[PDB]
Amino acid sequence: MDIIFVCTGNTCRSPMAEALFKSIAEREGLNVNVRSAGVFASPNGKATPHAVEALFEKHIALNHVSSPLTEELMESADLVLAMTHQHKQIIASQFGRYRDKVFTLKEYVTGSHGDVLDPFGGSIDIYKQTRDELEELLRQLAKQLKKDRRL
Repeated sequence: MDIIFVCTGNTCRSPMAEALFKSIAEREGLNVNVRSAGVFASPNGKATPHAVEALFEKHIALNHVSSPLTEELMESADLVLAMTHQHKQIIASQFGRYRDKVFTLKEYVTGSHGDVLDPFGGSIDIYKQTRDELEELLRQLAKQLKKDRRL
């Protein structure tokens, strides 16, 4: 299926999630298409240096250019996983009637209310904590996606 990760800038959390999940998915043998976008993103932007360094440590390349979320992306996605509950709210105010496909990453994976907080402006250690937080969620996501018919 088509999965999109969404954050604010599409510079830290969602690009990290996309790169981490693509790696996990290919190991697990998952047949999914993965993208990321931001609710307040510019195009041509890049992943922040700390996000790049955090993934580089785990031998994953984060070569990323920022993309704004658009109606076209929202229509075509099978699943939209937002970092925060506020991101869900923005998605609902700016785009079409797609509530049924939009969930926070924590909601969808763990069943509980929870946000993946913005690491932007934080130290490399803040980013590495975000990376680890994402990794654990995304490993579970992979296992869960196996339970989806027509995956």
